[PDB]
Amino acid sequence: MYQNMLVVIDPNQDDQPALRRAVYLHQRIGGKIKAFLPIYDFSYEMTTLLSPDERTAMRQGVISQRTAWIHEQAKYYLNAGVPIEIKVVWHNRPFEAIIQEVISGGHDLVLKMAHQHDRLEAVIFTPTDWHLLRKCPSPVWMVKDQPWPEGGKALVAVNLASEEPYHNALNEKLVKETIELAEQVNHTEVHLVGAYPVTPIFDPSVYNDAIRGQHLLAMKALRQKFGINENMTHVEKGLPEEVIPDLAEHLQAGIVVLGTVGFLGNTAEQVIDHLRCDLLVIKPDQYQTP
Amino acid sequence: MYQNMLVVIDPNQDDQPALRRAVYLHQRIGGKIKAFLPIYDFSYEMTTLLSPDERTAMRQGVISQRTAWIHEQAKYYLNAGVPIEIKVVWHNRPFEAIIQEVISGGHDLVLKMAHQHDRLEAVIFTPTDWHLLRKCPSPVWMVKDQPWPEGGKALVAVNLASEEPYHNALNEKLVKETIELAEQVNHTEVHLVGAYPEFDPSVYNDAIRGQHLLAMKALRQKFGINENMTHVEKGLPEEVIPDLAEHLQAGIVVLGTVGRFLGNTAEQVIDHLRCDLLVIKPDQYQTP
Ligand SMILES: CCCCCCCCCCCC(=O)CC(=O)O
Ligand SMILES: CCCCCCCCCCCC(=O)CC(=O)O
Repeated sequence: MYQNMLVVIDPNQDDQPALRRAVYLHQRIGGKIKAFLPIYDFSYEMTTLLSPDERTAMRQGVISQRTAWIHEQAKYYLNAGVPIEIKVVWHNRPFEAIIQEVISGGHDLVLKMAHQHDRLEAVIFTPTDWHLLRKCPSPVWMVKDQPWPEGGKALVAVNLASEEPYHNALNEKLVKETIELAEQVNHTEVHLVGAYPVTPIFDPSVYNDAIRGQHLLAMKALRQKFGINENMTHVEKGLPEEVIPDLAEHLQAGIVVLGTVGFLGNTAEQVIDHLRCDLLVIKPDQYQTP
Repeated sequence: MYQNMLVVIDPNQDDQPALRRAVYLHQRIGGKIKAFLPIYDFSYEMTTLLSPDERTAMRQGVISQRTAWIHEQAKYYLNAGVPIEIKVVWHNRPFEAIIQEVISGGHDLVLKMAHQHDRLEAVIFTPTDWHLLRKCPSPVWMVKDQPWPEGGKALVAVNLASEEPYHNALNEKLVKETIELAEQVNHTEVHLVGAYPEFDPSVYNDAIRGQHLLAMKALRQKFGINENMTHVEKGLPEEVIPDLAEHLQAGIVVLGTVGRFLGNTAEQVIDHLRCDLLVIKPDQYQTP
């Protein structure tokens, strides 16, 4: 139950909110913590300049000092007694190194930091962030560099819509892995959100209350196995890429759980891009990464 | 020579800065314009139950609705006589649909819109923007939704540092395709930037920088540019290029990338910039 965390280190700043969040989690749930950082310098392939002696001496010469850096930035935690393993890998293509360390390693979680400049604008993602969000097999927890709202709320977005049988397991996993988590922190404020589209321009009006006929019910099929009753479940219409973020904001939600199976969701990509809170994509298992 | 433009329509707002820029270009360079927009609706995803017929009907009604919508936003350009071609394709994964239309129609340039709130802040890119920036065989012009700097300035970033001759071919492609274009549009000023990063480092630094001044002076005088507009700095390009670009009054920056997708080396350069972007594939570059 989330007890082997992989923390992605940002080499461009000193504060690592991913690490801090990992520690906060460790204080409530426990597990391992691995400060990971793929590093690289352009100096290593200019072969016309440095023979292998100089270039590899410098290759290890970066790794050592940046490992020292991560130590100097995890020092208070280490001295306080937090079991943090530090590992700096020499790698081009960062996201690749991260995913490989996830698979070889044995990880429950990946915690990376995302930026937010202004209070009510969306969080800023990098290509690396996106690669992880669609290729990383482990549940990815994107942690924004902004403090958690004092009213803690977890939000679960469900693909209620499609009657397909692989979206059902993912739903129940999303909820279950959220309930086993919220209980263990806590707060334990778990909301359930569905989003369905009403088709606007044979009578169209039947399709509408049919779409909603399934949605209200399917949403509630989750709930009575999972005991989340009506008060914090939401079924609204409009576009998911707008329905769930503003909802998350009016709700004062600090995190949202997302599910993707397989670009991987332009339906969900647009959802992510206009988000202003923490993100937890749980790719369901039973999936293999390229 | 960019005379068959593909304009990506943002379906979440009404103003299309990509279209506006495309027209602006059309007035000085000429060519065609194709207003493109990939769309998809969840109803088509509902296998049950809409009988295949009405599902195609609602498909047709969404396509029709967006054709009317895009028509209604370019009419001031259309009635005035701008050859704007509208084509709405039905696709769930937009970047795929865009690249397919690029290769199928053979387009010279793709103009898409990126947001920027604030000055001295970075530009915001979408997943679609990133797929296009690394898989689109044609030059991609990301146009921010902010007015062009009143002092027009163009900047070209080259991988001078690493010696291999296809990065050289790509370099001069960048250069030629930037000046021959600025020349025909607004006579803007095209700058060129390099970035550079027994035991003894002190020799290594001045060996690399000795190299950069080499290659920069090798490039510049084939293109008849002045040393007054060549710049070579040390530090990381992902930090070097934006500070210069803002200090230089740059409105756009031309980038050179080869697939084997785009390295993190330049990806970081892209995420941190605050002006228009023009990514150029070496050609031919083959999209999967
Ligand atoms: C589905 C997620 C349910 C658990 C949410 C985790 C709560 C995190 C609280 C963060 C508190 C902080 O602001 C960190 C700190 O003070 O160092
Ligand atoms: C490499 C590209 C260099 C060519 C310069 C392009 C100039 C475009 C300036 C846009 C002028 C406007 O401000 C008109 C508008 O509102 O779109």
